[PDB]
Amino acid sequence: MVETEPVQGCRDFPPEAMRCRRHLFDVFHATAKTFGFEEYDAPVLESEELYIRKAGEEITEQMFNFITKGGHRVALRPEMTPSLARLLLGKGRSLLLPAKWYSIPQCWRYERRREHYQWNMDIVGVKSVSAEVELVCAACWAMRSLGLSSKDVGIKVNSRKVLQTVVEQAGVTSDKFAPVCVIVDKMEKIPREEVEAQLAVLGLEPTVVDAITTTLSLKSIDEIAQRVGEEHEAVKELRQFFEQVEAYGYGDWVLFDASVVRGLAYYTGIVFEGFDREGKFRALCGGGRYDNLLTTYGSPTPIPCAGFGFGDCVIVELLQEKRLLPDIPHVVDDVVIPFDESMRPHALAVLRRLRDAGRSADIILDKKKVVQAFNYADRVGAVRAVLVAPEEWERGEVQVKMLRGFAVPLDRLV
Amino acid sequence: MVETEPVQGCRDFPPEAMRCRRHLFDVFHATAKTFGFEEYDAPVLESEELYIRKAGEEITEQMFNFITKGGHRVALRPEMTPSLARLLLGKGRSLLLPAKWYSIPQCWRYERRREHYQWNMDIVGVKSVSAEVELVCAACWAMRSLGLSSKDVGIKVNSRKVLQTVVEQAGVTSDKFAPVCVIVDKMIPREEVEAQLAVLGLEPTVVDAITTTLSLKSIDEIAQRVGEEHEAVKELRQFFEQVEAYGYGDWVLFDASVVRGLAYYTGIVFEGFDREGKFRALCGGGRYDNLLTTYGSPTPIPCAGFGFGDCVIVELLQEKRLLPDIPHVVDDVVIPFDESMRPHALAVLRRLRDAGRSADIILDKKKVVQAFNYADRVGAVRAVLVAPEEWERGEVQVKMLRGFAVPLDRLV
Ligand SMILES: N[C@@H](Cc1c[nH]c[nH+]1)C(=O)O
Ligand SMILES: N[C@@H](Cc1c[nH]c[nH+]1)C(=O)O
Ligand SMILES: COc1cccnc1
Ligand SMILES: COc1cccnc1
Repeated sequence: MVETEPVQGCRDFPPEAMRCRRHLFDVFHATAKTFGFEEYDAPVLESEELYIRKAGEEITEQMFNFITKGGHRVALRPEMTPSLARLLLGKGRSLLLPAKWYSIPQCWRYERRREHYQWNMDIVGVKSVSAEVELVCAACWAMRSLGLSSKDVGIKVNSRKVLQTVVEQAGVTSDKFAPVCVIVDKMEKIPREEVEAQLAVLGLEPTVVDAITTTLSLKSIDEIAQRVGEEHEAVKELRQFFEQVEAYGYGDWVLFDASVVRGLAYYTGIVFEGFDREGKFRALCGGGRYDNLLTTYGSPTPIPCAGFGFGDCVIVELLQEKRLLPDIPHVVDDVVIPFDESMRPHALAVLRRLRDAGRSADIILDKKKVVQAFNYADRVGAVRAVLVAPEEWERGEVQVKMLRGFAVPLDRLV
Repeated sequence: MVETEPVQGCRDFPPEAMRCRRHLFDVFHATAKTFGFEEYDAPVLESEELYIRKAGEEITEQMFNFITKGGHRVALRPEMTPSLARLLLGKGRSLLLPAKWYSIPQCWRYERRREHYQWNMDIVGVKSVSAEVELVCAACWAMRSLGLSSKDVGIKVNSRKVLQTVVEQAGVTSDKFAPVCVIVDKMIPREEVEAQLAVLGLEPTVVDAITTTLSLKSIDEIAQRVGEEHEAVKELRQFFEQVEAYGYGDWVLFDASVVRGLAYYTGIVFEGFDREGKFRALCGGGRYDNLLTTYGSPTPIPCAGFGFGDCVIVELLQEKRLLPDIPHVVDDVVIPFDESMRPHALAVLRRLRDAGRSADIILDKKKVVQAFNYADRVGAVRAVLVAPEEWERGEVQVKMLRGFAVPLDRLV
């Protein structure tokens, strides 16, 4: 006997599990379409150089990389955003903006799960917070579509610009900002002593660290306004953002949280993450504005961007807890049953007709008695059994039985 | 500037190319559903041990394998069938049979394209040729659905059992049969193939009989050589009788040269081809009744299926002009008259989406005429201008793309 288990930290999807995954992806696709996003894809295998950002980020640290036989430094993508950027740069001026692109890539890591699917939604070429508004509303829409309400989940929202200023006022070179965010993102995962220590090695004195901590604890936008001024870009932008989400009708889903910075180096403005309101699960989704990324890759002109990722594992756990993932059995409209093998040719012609009309239909493939054929029909969740028997056939008819009997002319089947 | 091109032999799918791929996959999915197959998936990364069949097969020879940091021998799958088998074995007796499973995995190779998508359709637990009938009909259905007819394409059909007997009559141990098929599938010059069979260990007389039967042009001529009640004859006849009865007789034909390159096929094999002789095989498959036994199934489990790649079909469809660009479309584009109307425009956008419509809103600041140009560019069916005067009347202004006032409730 061979190894029946999948490779370590990778999931199989037999039909039952695949139906659950399809249920979820159908929502991702349908939400994208509802919101006017266009699908794209790129190779799971990308060049390693694409993820070397040197900011101590977790997803680049835990990158499932290797070397080809020809010596090229490649990686299974740990995220999609750099791929998106590559594609955008490749198009250059031929790309019409604004663009709204989405995908559902499998993404990888190595250290626990080594593999997940991550819905990515990104808006390209929009300077204003309307992009972040749309993105956050998309994420809410998807969760709404899976049966969740604003009682079950929320989206925490912040801007890194508040922190950008505090760092800049202390005198720390702007090069240190991305590392600072990556470290401060660790506040829940490790103790405050551990994070204070990490910022010390980065090269910031205790007074600068104190100001950082203080602003993360600020509980409202007014309290930000007091600290940095009402004219501060972050204040106007966050206000516009909440005003717009409120107007769209998702005010109950969103709130301000000054502790949210995200772990990625490249976010420059508004950032956000989804969470369950019971405090039981890790983040459901996460994203933000990243206006300089394409400039760092060498775009001759700055290109504003914003987007998010929405994983496939935490959401499912939440949905299972809330009892929103009942098994959906397999279904098919018709099961065609030859009375015996001599009727098979006739049964095949019926099967053809049924399928031609857009119905999903099986035919009993092996030899079996009608009662067993009917049992099989019930097992595959057939709505209807179509028995093709000799007496009825000579009258131009079949015998039909609803699952969930009597003669019917062949033309009236469809 | 960073490298904008993808990794060697891998494809990008920006929206235009992705639409084409979606058009194709929608057919694969819709065909599977029409035929009652159930979707499954498995990891692109599988254990290397799963593909070491030692028969000199091309897809195992060209396998994109590597070693993890922890030293485990893994591979990016070159095909799906072994994964399927693993999954089937894992279920064991809890698997209800017959089962009809399908998937659309990306599969890999290393040597030219390193990567393709391959629709897989497999029927499990059906002894009889009805499985192969259904599978072949599924493949025809898919091509029909893409706009192809039996004038454009066909499916060549054969059984390896004919060749199995010829080999067995010559006295060659049954262990040599799979290698023989893998070599004969290469029909490189005849001199090169004759040579390969010689090293496998068959004498010239045994090689001659093989060659002869591959050149036989009809089932009757098979019947003459091996007898009318040889399993292959009865089975092929049943197969054509059933495909004929289903209504796809014009799509299928017999070809004794078709054996396929995979070690594990035991019975009927088939491959799709364009009737102009311009392209490589469109799809390929067959019965493989012993595979699950070789993996250690305590009971033999009959199987049959095929793979249907995503590259050749597209080339064929492009030649036949059956892949026009499908522009992106959206039902509505909501246009704020100016920024002060944005909150109102957002409420309208909400309502439109609530009713199942696809809708954009103009995100950045722009004049109405430019907003309308953008609406046309994204292929909007309708522009909904949200302007102050109309709003005070409980209305918006609507213009069809492909103007006048409308009450807000009548938009949807
Ligand atoms: N790549 C981010 C999500 C994202 C998409 N776009 C912007 N951010 C992540 O993996 O967390
Ligand atoms: N695995 C085969 C196709 C197939 C699927 N099932 C049976 N045959 C191939 O790659 O050519
Ligand atoms: C970042 O890549 C991941 C994360 C979690 C699971 N699998 C892959
Ligand atoms: C078998 O793997 C393949 C085949 C063709 C193209 N790309 C990968």
